[PDB]
Amino acid sequence: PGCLPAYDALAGQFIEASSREARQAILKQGQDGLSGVKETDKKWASQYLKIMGKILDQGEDFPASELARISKLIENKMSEGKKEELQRSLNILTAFRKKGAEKEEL
Repeated sequence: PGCLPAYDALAGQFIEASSREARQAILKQGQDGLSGVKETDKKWASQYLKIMGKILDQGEDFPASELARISKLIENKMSEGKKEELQRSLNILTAFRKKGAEKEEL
């Protein structure tokens, strides 16, 4: 598993922004930054941006719920092939946790 430090930076800038317009601007930067993202890396960059689109309205509550979902799936009877995807999901979702906030077991 891994992450996109480029979009982790954007995630920070996004979720910590009290301005909806500022949030959208940060998302756009990621959307435009795709021009410098590898075809493999785009598989994660897409997730970052989609999550941002939801957080815009829902706040950090959204990825927080998703983290709970992914965590449960890991404990659940999933096939090995899915374990990598679940771990990757946690990293991307975690990036959208408000700075300084308590981190839950994943």
